[PDB]
Amino acid sequence: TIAVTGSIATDHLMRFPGRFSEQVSLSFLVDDLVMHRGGVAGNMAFAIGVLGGEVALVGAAGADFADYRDWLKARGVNCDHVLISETAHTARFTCTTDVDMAQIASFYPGAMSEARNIKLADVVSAIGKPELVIIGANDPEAMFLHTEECRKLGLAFAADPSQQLARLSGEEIRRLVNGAAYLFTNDYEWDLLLSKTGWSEADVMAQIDLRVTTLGPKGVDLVEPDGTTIHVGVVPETSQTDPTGVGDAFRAGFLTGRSAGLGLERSAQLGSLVAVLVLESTGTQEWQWDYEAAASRLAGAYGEHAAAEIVAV
Amino acid sequence: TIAVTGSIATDHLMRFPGRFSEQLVSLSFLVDDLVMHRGGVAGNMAFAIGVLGGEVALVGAAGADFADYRDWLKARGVNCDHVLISETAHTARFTCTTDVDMAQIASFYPGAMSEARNIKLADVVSAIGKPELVIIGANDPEAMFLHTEECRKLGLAFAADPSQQLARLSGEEIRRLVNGAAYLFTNDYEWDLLLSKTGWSEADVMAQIDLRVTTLGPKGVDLVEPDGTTIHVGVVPETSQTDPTGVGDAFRAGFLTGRSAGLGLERSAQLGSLVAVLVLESTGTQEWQWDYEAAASRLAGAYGEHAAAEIVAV
Ligand SMILES: Nc1ncnc2c1c(I)cn2[C@@H]1O[C@H](CO)[C@@H](O)[C@H]1O
Ligand SMILES: Nc1ncnc2c1c(I)cn2[C@@H]1O[C@H](CO)[C@@H](O)[C@H]1O
Ligand SMILES: Nc1ncnc2c1c(I)cn2[C@@H]1O[C@H](CO)[C@@H](O)[C@H]1O
Ligand SMILES: Nc1ncnc2c1c(I)cn2[C@@H]1O[C@H](CO)[C@@H](O)[C@H]1O
Ligand code: NA
Ligand code: NA
Repeated sequence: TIAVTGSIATDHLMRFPGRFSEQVSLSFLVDDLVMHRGGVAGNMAFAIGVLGGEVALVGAAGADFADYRDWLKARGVNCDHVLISETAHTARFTCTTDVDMAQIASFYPGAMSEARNIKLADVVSAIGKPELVIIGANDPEAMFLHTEECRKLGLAFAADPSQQLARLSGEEIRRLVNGAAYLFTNDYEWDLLLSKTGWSEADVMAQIDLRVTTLGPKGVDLVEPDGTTIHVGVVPETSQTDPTGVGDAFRAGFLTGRSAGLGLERSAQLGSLVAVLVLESTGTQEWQWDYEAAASRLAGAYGEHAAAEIVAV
Repeated sequence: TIAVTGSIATDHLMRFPGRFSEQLVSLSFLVDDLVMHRGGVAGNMAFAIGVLGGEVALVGAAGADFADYRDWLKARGVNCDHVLISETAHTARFTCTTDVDMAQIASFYPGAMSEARNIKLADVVSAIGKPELVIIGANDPEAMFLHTEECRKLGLAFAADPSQQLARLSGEEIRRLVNGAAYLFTNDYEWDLLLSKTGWSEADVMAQIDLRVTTLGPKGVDLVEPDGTTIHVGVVPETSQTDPTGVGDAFRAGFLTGRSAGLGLERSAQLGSLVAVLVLESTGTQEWQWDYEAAASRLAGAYGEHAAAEIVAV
């Protein structure tokens, strides 16, 4: 029922056992190199499926996507509407993370550029109207066209530009916001969005139903247009390792909770749990779902009643 | 016969259509090119020496994925008999993004390279005679040290070529790699860093080596003898530069091939300059092509018809 649009990628994740704060010819001797499934839509679809949601992945990959497809389908993700390029290869994200969880990365779009040829009308015709479509980081034209299709067909959507906010222009960003049921960013991305669009906090809130702003170690804010604000602190980490995909994980947990009928605070607590589980894994989809560990850490952070309510659904 | 020790790698080379100088931590570069190529300093130098017609043996550590690389190098005359193939590790991986101004941001995962420390140059000598020259290139640090020590004890002339690993090695580690070298190869930044980290002066270094070779990017190369005798060779000017990866390896290979062919220092450096610009004008370090006529033409344009004729003769 949730249609996740955005990048599908292979992540090449490396660990630099030093600090980027020190330091043109930058060279980092890394002590770990692993290749994992990635892309924001891949990550969010994977998490929603693992959590038991009904989710369809809508993006563009290369012909190398068969194993990824099996991996996602095994966890309930509908991959029928993944466009497979006959010529391009699946996008490649390459990232080096340092001791302080800082990151230096490159992204090669490849097949992602063909997402602009996807029509959400076909997905609707094939599996009904989605209850929510996530307009995630993607081919910029695909992001715009997907948002426009949502506006035209009456589909509720979540604006989730994250990684692509730096590459989109102010007008391109303004075109992605109006009418969104949700706006997802981190706090840096929130400030950058405001600065690039020229909009004020109020200008933005007048156009959306809810602003969700993640705050890294300080948790997340959920802000309604009338100023009503819920702050949810983190599920504190105990073995953080790589911050790649943490935002995707939070969005997936949160939206799965909402789809299950939980309130904003409870859904955000679930999102916080999934986010820390990703933070404590290298790959974005390398985390494991343990019901008991989930209940325990949720209870430790938010209370037994909150944990019980969350794990019930 | 030249024995090239150093890294064997797969290079993942990307092009950023912007300037790192502007983005100057959560750096993200949208790149418009991504290609995977054969690399490693020893791979590159051995490949270039083989393409130029030299007798060259590659001595390094790769993973079990090395079969196609092995065929690629053997097809160019390279002896790969003494490449150690790790039973468990994978071939090292270099990942690099180059911007519009040829600046680079890169990561290097050693992997199987770490096992080079298990290689005995005594076996290479026993198998193919004493090498004319052993290149101690960027490698597993312990392998670099042990290779230099084995050259010293077996009486093999060697070239200190630490380049990329100079930042990793400590001052004492660097000092242990220099004494007795027939050649010291660095670029100018690496030269200054070597001096600062070892605490040695220019004179301290020159007292221990037979020749200093310092590349200068667009300003060419200096070849400096211990008595101060200096040859400066300007570049073969580029016309389609694209990626600077492997340019130093290419220069070293052309230069040493010229020396092995009996050319003087200036002529050998002119040949090295040619190979270096050909690599600069290719993406991968071994993606360049040897064209005899284009070589003669650009050599002549840069250095004179007689110099070009002398070089291309050998
Ligand atoms: N510019 C982009 N456009 C689309 N997707 C992007 C990027 C970048 I920068 C990284 N990624 C993907 O985001 C995931 C982590 O959130 C990772 O899995 C990674 O693949
Ligand atoms: N649950 C947690 N507990 C403690 N710190 C957290 C988290 C989470 I989710 C994120 N972080 C910090 O925020 C950045 C990545 O989002 C990184 O800087 C990371 O350290
Ligand atoms: N630290 C290192 N140790 C050994 N080899 C290294 C590095 C680094 I940084 C890059 N390379 C290799 O050098 C080649 C270009 O000269 C490229 O082909 C690349 O594979
Ligand atoms: N043959 C040439 N003609 C002009 N410039 C050259 C060369 C060569 I070999 C190197 N360079 C300069 O060095 C940088 C890469 O090392 C390059 O980015 C460039 O600044
Ligand atoms: Na992660
Ligand atoms: Na190159």
